[PDB]
Amino acid sequence: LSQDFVEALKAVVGSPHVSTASAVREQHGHDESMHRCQPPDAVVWPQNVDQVSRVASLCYNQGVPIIPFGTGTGVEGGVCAVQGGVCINLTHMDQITELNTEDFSVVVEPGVTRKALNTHLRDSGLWFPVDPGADASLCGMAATGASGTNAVRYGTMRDNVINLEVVLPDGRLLHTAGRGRHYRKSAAGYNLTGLFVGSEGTLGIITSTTLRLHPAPEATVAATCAFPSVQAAVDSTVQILQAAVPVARIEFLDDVMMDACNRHSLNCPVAPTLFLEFHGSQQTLAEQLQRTEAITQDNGGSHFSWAAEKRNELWAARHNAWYAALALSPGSKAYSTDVCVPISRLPEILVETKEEIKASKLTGAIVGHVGDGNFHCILLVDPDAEEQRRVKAFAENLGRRALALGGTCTGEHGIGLGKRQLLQEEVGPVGVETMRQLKNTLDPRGLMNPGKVL
Ligand SMILES: Cc1cc2nc3c(=O)[nH]c(=O)nc-3n(C[C@H](O)[C@H](O)[C@H](O)COP(=O)(O)OP(=O)(O)OC[C@H]3O[C@@H](n4cnc5c(N)ncnc54)[C@H](O)[C@@H]3O)c2cc1C
Ligand SMILES: CC[C@H](C)C(=O)C(=O)O
Ligand SMILES: [Mn+2]
Repeated sequence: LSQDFVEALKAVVGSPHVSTASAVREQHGHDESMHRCQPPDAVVWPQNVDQVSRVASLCYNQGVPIIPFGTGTGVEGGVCAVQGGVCINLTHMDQITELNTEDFSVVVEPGVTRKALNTHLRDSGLWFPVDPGADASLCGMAATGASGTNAVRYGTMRDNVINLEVVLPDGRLLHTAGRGRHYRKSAAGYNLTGLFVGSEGTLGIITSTTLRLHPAPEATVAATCAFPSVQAAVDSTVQILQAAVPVARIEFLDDVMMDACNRHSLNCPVAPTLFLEFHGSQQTLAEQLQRTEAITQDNGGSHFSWAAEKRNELWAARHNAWYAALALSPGSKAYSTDVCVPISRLPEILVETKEEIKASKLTGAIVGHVGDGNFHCILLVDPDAEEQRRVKAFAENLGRRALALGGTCTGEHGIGLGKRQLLQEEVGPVGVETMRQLKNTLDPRGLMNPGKVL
């Protein structure tokens, strides 16, 4: 990367906000995945959208790859600079604006985390529900198409992103639904917002997200329920969903995950467990609990172990399940699977996955959003090239089993570097060419986070 180019970057954002230092680049060359660190040639912190546009235009016209960087909590190598280039850390743009409580909407810049937003909204009676375990950038969550434990009731990022401000690869500024617009529904033209949700930084740089806010629940009850087997817990899950109980949260942990979480945080019985949460009025809760306890009882579930601070403890342990797993073998890294299948096929694949983890030398824990037909296998890897090949082969086989059942290889994490072949199988030749034609019209030179997704 030439000295003239670095000085041009410094001319846009200021000398303090450009770094070519080795350690700074290394810190921005990886996320939380096992994908090997690949340092960008420089890291740049734009201070406003004009600077984002001018950095993008400078890189694009000079043939320099651009890697958008939020909080670096992704798990598929999205920020890995496989072709070098300029990593654009967006987190100094950290303002909440256009809070419209009467309309249930707000605009956030990339440095705003869900934590920061919900802190800002305390006493408003509103909250933002999409809750990945990590303290992630909300714009990063829009970029990956994130979901979380609350999604079964309150929707994913795709459900809750109403508008996006995007700096396109050559620097042009796009407001996907129109500048300043926010509304409940539209048929006006082609929906551009949904194209950029889940684009992972390969179609442009998200510099603000307009989010749907939700009313805080009238009352909240959380509980855990222990089961004799994986089959019993997942059958209960499917039957709760088919009974249309509007559960707020329904999270599965197998016995391995439960023990890991116990050890890293809880003293739940070591068993396949559902973490449950219900929202409503006092009477609406009693109805929901009654119908849900009946279904769990039919499948051998324990009487509910009930959970303010205790509920926060419960969900904090769930949100840290990734780190609880890693702690089973210190020094190791991890790869998460993320398949999502038609709910009626969830019992087969989860039970089969549990059986396949037992039959192998791999250490794996199972956790996730079974209310969506989605789950994660957290596979530990010693950074033992043979173990890492066995983990990667396990992940691909599980992905292909999900595709065989009519499902998808990723419910929320994305494709990044890890699932590019699975995506080709998932949508076929015409799906791939169509996605690539979309990529090519927005990023003709292929400089917008190259090597990812497609
Ligand atoms: C402990 C833990 C728990 C997690 N739990 C969940 C979970 O429940 N659900 C879930 O969906 N994910 C989960 N994640 C994954 C991760 O938190 C999400 O994928 C999150 O959305 C990533 O945001 P980020 O800004 O940290 O991403 P980064 O790693 O910074 O970037 C991710 C990708 O998006 C691109 N990108 C980032 N910001 C922008 C932007 N502003 N514009 C354009 N492209 C951008 C990057 O180029 C990259 O390809 C978890 C991660 C951890 C470590
Ligand atoms: C980082 C992957 C993790 C297992 C996750 O997505 C979750 O906590 O639901
Ligand atoms: Mn998850």
